Amino acid sequence: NSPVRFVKETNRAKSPTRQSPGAAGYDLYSAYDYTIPPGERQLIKTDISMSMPKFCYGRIAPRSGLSLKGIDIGGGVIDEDYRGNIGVILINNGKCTFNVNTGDRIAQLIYQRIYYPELEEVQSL
Amino acid sequence: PVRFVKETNRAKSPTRQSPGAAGYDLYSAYDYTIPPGERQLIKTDISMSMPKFCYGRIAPRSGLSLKGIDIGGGVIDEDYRGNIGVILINNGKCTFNVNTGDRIAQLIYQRIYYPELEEVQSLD
Amino acid sequence: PVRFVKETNRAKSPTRQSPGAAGYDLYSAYDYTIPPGERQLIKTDISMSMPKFCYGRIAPRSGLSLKGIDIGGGVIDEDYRGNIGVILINNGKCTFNVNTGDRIAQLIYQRIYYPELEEVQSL
Ligand SMILES: [Cl-]
Repeated sequence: NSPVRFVKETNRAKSPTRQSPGAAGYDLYSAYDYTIPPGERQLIKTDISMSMPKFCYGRIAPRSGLSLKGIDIGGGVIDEDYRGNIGVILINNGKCTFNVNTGDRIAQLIYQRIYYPELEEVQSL
Repeated sequence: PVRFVKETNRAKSPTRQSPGAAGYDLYSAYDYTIPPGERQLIKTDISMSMPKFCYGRIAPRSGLSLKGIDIGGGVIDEDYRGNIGVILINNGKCTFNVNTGDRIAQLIYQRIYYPELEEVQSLD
Repeated sequence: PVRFVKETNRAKSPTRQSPGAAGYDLYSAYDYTIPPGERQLIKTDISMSMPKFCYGRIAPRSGLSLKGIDIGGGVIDEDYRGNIGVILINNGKCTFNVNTGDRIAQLIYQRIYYPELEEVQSL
């Protein structure tokens, strides 16, 4: 249980942070400026890449404030071996246009602990 | 032992019905009416002191999901000590009614990890 | 070790793609058609024994998510012993086709906790 290394791809990226010592996840921020109209989704870029911890995955989880405004998360499974610019799919299920500015908090990345079992085909259980 | 508090007598204590259930059932404490394409914050009138290296996920019941009732948000932080609400998204075509005492979700205590983040020049 | 059963020959063994993959790939055992703004329970014809202190999350493939396809429900409990279903929701603008054998989701074995609850008067 050592440090998770992350790379800022550009000067626009903000280091992920936990609000509080008991916060579930690390907050992710838009590196660019977007307009999402009602009934549309947009992949938002963080310009962050990280080497993910072992036996875990990163859940791109919703911030509750944005969810009460009708902003949900699409996809959001960051694999252990994924090394690219992390992106967040924001779904505007609200009634009017939602603006994403550079620096805006858009989601929380939770390091969810997972198992990698062997699968064995059987006749019955 | 996770301690919990009822804000009112209207709160139902979260239930666990079998050893192989993913978590605990959450129940509405109030009456609600959610029109099609609209979301509503359902108050459970339960607050709790959450265990270490976990978050509580407000997770969907399959039966409601199958009716087009999805879960908004739902990340209960370890140090969230307020009234637990369930954002129900009515993605069906009919008005969805929530009565006091109705099962609305399952709370799942999800084991997580809190790494230190160290910025580096490059990974690989 | 997890034991799984193919209910029909139309079922495909769940596989991980890479050693660092989060979930095991789930496939449609049948043909489906999903209208925009509608959902569909997809049958995998795979039933399995879930590990202890765990639940399977039916999680999205990010590629389908970019096309507007999302996952409904998806909590596979430890004592669920039936055909694993996948609720795909078509939140795109056009009809969605599912062909027998298509990759529809991934299953993530998510470690959980079964704590005791105790009512108190304050925290
Ligand atoms: Cl999850």
